[PDB]
Amino acid sequence: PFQKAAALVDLAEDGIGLPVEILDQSSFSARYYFIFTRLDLIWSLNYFALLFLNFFEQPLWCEKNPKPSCKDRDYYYLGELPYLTNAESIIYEVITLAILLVHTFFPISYEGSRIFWTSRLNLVKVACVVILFVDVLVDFLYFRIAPYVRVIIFILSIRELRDTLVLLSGMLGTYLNILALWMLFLLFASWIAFVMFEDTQQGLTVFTSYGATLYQMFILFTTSNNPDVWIPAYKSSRWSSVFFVLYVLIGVYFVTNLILAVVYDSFKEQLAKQVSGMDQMKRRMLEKAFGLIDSDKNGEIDKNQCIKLFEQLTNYRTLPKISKEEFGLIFDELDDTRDFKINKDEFADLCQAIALRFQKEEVPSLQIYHSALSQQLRAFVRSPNFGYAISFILIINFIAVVVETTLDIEESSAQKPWQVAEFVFGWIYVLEMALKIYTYGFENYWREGANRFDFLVTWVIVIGETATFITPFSNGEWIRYLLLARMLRLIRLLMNVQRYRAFIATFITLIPSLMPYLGTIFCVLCIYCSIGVQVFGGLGNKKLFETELAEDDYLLFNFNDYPNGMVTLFNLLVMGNWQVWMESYKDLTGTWWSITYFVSFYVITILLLLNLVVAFVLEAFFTELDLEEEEKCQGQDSQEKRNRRRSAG
Amino acid sequence: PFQKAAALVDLAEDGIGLPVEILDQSSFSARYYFIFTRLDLIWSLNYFALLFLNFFEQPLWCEKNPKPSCKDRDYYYLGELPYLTNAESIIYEVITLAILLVHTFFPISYEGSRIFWTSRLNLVKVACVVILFVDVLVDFLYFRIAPYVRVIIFILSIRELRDTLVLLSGMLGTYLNILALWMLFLLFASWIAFVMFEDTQQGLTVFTSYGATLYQMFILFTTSNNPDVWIPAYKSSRWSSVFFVLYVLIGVYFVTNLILAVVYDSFKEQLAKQVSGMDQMKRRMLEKAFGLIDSDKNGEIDKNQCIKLFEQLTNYRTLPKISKEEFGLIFDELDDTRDFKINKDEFADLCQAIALRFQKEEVPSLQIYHSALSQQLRAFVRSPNFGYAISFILIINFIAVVVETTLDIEESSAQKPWQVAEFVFGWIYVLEMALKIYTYGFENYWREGANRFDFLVTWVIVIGETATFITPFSNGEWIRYLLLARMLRLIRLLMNVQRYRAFIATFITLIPSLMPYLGTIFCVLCIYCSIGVQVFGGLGNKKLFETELAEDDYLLFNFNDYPNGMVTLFNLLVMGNWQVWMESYKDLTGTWWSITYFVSFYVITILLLLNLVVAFVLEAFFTELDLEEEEKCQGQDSQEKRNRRRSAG
Ligand SMILES: COc1ccc([C@H]2N[C@H](C(=O)O)Cc3c2[nH]c2ccccc32)cc1CN1CCN(c2ccccc2F)CC1
Ligand SMILES: COc1ccc([C@H]2N[C@H](C(=O)O)Cc3c2[nH]c2ccccc32)cc1CN1CCN(c2ccccc2F)CC1
Ligand SMILES: CCCCCCCCCCCCCCCC(=O)O
Ligand SMILES: CCCCCCCCCCCCCCCC(=O)O
Ligand SMILES: [Ca+2]
Ligand SMILES: [Ca+2]
Ligand SMILES: [Ca+2]
Ligand SMILES: [Ca+2]
Ligand SMILES: [Ca+2]
Ligand SMILES: [Ca+2]
Ligand SMILES: [Ca+2]
Ligand SMILES: [Ca+2]
Ligand SMILES: [Ca+2]
Ligand SMILES: [Ca+2]
Ligand SMILES: [Ca+2]
Ligand SMILES: [Ca+2]
Ligand SMILES: [Ca+2]
Ligand SMILES: [Ca+2]
Repeated sequence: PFQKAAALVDLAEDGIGLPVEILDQSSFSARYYFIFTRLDLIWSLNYFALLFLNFFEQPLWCEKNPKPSCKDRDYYYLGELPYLTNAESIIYEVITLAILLVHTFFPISYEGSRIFWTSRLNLVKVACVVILFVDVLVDFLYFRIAPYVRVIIFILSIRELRDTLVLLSGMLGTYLNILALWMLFLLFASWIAFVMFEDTQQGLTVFTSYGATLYQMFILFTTSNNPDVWIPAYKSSRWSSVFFVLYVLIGVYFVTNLILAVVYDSFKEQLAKQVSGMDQMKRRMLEKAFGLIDSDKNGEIDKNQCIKLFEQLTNYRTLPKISKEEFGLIFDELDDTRDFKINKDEFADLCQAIALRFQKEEVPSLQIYHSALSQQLRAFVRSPNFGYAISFILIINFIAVVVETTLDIEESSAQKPWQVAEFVFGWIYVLEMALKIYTYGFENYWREGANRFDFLVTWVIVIGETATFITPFSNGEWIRYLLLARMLRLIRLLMNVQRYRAFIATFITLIPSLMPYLGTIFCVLCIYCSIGVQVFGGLGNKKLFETELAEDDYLLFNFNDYPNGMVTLFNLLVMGNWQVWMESYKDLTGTWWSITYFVSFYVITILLLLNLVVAFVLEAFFTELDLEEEEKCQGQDSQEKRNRRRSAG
Repeated sequence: PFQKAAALVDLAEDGIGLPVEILDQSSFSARYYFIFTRLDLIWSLNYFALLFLNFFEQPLWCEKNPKPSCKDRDYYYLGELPYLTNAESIIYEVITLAILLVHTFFPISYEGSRIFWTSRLNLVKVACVVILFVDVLVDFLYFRIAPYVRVIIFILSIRELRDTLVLLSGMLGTYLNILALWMLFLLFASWIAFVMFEDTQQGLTVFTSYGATLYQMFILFTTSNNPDVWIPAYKSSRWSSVFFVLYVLIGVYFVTNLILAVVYDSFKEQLAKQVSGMDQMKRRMLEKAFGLIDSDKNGEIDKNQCIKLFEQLTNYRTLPKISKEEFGLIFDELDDTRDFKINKDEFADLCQAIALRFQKEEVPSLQIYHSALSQQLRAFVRSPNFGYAISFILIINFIAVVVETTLDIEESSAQKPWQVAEFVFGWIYVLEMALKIYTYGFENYWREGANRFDFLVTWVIVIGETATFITPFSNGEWIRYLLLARMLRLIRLLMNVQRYRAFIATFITLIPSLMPYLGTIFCVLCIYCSIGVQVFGGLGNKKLFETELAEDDYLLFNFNDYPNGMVTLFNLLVMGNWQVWMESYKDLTGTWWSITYFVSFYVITILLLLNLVVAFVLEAFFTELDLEEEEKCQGQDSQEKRNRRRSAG
């Protein structure tokens, strides 16, 4: 099943779909080289599952500080998740590690042996593998850097995280220098403030002076402690504030902003680099296909040679036109010349143009079946009235749900009937899922993102129903009222309003695209939390806990547990009342060096990654602006002054 | 002193300097129409003083709540500034109002009577004047909206604030709609969270439910109360956090960012509008001058006609070249044609080109004096070695100062000698001021910004010396160690490092340019504070003060006084622990409507003006990037494909 022309057409569709591989030749459908990656996909879904669960091993992982004394699994030094036993832990560690290993050495399948070993990615991946396994054996017989290779093996296990990392690296160098200037602002400012308030009342806050005045000026840099840090000085003199305002201003509006400007520039650049490299890589496939078609090597393809290529592209991928004797006729009209030679570089541009205009990916097959009985249903499902029907069923679902919930707030028993109706609503959706997938096929249905999401939500509902009914309100209310979110697609309605089209459109294109960078910033938290659990086992818990933190101890109710540490790290990441974690923990250890963690976290994530995501969101929104602006034709683009099309048919 | 050609040349220099006036003709230097605005400048400096002091009347203004009972000018309901008496207040109110009035009706001088009255600006300005005066009389005989016209009269008293306001207005419309979408996010989110936690423990925080759950979700939108707001829920269930993270995320990284994106777009647009209009206005002057030169009206200027114009431009404004018989020769070389006709539109482009290249503003005169004795000094001052000498004197000043201060921190009496030396240092600077101004002239010296700043700082030092010595350490230490800032120009040194050139250059171009927008956001605070003093006279002060605020009462140590209210408003503007002011004051009045102030302040300044200043800083930095990039030639720009210069001489 490997037509000669056919190899080429499909490959064109790979260029447009943009799939990535780098194998220079497959000897005679798949052929020897393709079949490996070809069967890698099925393993790729399960692989997905394996890296997610493998990765979640760390939260359910049992803590290291509990293994010694004293009170075992008490609420003292508080925790909240299931934890895990090493007997129950190791079976899973070994399953994840074995399956993982299969996955890591599967590439040699489609790669040269010495090629797989020589590649830096495979050597590093396999290295983390080796560390993981050695530590799993050691663990079996009887634990410090075992999780780190969990998150590190995970970060490069998925490409989209990987290339995001790479994007960071390029802007990292410049980021460091700008950090140097920032640090000179902090040093100098701390100095002048401290010297200003040495013989004054704020000697108590400046008691440690520059070592501490630098600390306080640093937190004031965040504004997290704005009124509180200089309140003794302000009490001493109303004019003292004139400094801090002056200091806060410059710190926040002048410095902290153009920092972001730096990150915006570096990021924008690196993204240009990344998409351009992406373009060379896609063109690699395109030129590959063409080169296959061009047997003679002259660098051009005959009319008779390219006609077939259009035939299998038109039939196989996209709906363009119908070949004819008049085929030849069209060739005569364009130039009234008779060579019929299209270049290697020209053919690619042709195919991309076919992608934007002629392209529109036809269904794959799906049967050994008859079209009649289903055939009724199919045309009726694709009808617009059908979509109207689902719209109205979700509107009627919204009113239904509002009523059920409001009945819970009212507490009347009348909430029960409507709630059962909500379950019936759920069924409609499963039907919609089953019919829709039956009507378009699984591959098309999965092509659109909203349908993938819908599918998965629906299935959360179904498993919720089996569990809920086999298992026997709060048992059901909580589980099913949330999934009202499947009514969320109704928001695309607002795009019809001209004002809100850029906001909702940018938000919807933003929900997936922001995901690589959000995951990037999330792993950072995983590593940081592995660090935290190791370094802060306690909390002097009994005198030092109450002295360290009051209101904050209400906040410092966490960081002795990995989930605890994840949510606490979130609190730091949003930067709300963050310093209480920094100062309190500082005196739980007693050494200022502890604070480095927190100043290491700030710079890496608050001054780098979050600023980055700002740049990403603004850049995406602006792209949207230019797109909608382009749809109403303007900013006319040709090759320099004008294009040499020479008139149409 | 009004040469016919000369009127035109100088006007060209107005185009390049960009001064603004709109008078269509001055009948036969100044002439009838120019002389008015011409003598407006001297009055413009004093006017400056008058709007600043007039404006500062509000802080020194005596409060309205103290006028009734009870305890008069106690520390109870605390205050800290001088306040003012109505006998001492009214003399100044009337002086400011009279001088101001002279200023407001001075334009008819250069304007048509019905023209001045018809202009919207003059009618509004004069209207605020009339309100001010009426209230000053009423005040004399014996107070609510009198200050508002102080800040409003001030905002349009200076152009740069005015056009910034105008810039805001254009983006204001769109800003409102985006605010609508934001408000639907707040409403919907508050709903779903509240329904989620109605039958749960966080019923106490959700006790008032949507009225209050909307409030809490709103503050969580700011992250100002992140850990604290949902701590009871998190205590009830660790999984509760899964909501807030999900909520916080979307609120901060998705929504709050693209809000800024909106402000960035609207602002960038409005700035394009403003600078383009600026360009039409400048070209108005250019075309005016040319039209004057072109007596025949054909629309072009003869060689003999334009030669004179170049002669008085070269002599009067900038150093270009020397006219010759070969003058004619150059004309023959360009085109080997003999018409010598340059168009109205062409002449303008010519003049702008002369600005960038040939232009370089020669000293104005300054004498009835002899050049000999000063003439030594002058060439020596302009020498580069002289600047090196000041550089080294400021370096030696930095070490000197570090030593004095460190002696204060050490507390040794040895701090005294060095400190006296610092005073001698100050004198060097006054010399540098006096010599420099003598060597370049006051107008050139004032042309460069660093020299204006230096001048003023130096003078703070001199008045400090007269006051300090006539008046008799802390008396001197505080007053003179600060002015070490005149050593701050040493930072331009870092621009020599390639990395830091964009940061320091963007920061230095940013210090003045950010000033219009900072002033804009500052007046907002003046109005808001006039509102605050009126609406919050008390603080039930005695039970309600201690109940309302603890730590916060340490923060709610203010807002009963105008200066107090200004610094407190600053604390809100930086958004650090802001909600304590909102909630506490809310129960000092007891009505939720109070909170509107604080939600009115947030949206107007935190979601609009500050986001704006972000846009401004990033945009400025990017402009810098493109400028330095342009200096190393790239991105070659011509009129479309190529320019028709036709070769040089
Ligand atoms: C490296 O050790 C120094 C060099 C200079 C200073 C400043 N102290 C001087 C003083 O006592 O007055 C004035 C001055 C300083 N820095 C300046 C820069 C320019 C001009 C004046 C100064 C402080 C230090 C000590 N610092 C260095 C940084 N430290 C530190 C660094 C990383 C993590 C945690 C930390 F605590 C804390 C202690
Ligand atoms: C105008 O009065 C309303 C309309 C709708 C609601 C929400 N309450 C509903 C409920 O009780 O469950 C659900 C729901 C709401 N809003 C929605 C939007 C879409 C879908 C569901 C909802 C609340 C209110 C009352 N709100 C309106 C706004 N209020 C307010 C406005 C400005 C300043 C100060 C304020 F306190 C506070 C009280
Ligand atoms: C580079 C200049 C920065 C300084 C900014 C000026 C701030 C004004 C300082 C006034 C504080 C007076 C302190 C007196 C304390 C007291 O009276 O006990
Ligand atoms: C649109 C979906 C939003 C919902 C996000 C999911 C958050 C998980 C909710 C779990 C909270 C469980 C509350 C139980 C309280 C208790 O046990 O007393
Ligand atoms: Ca295939
Ligand atoms: Ca283990
Ligand atoms: Ca001391
Ligand atoms: Ca002192
Ligand atoms: Ca060929
Ligand atoms: Ca033709
Ligand atoms: Ca917490
Ligand atoms: Ca003049
Ligand atoms: Ca008054
Ligand atoms: Ca209730
Ligand atoms: Ca319930
Ligand atoms: Ca003429
Ligand atoms: Ca020539
Ligand atoms: Ca305060």
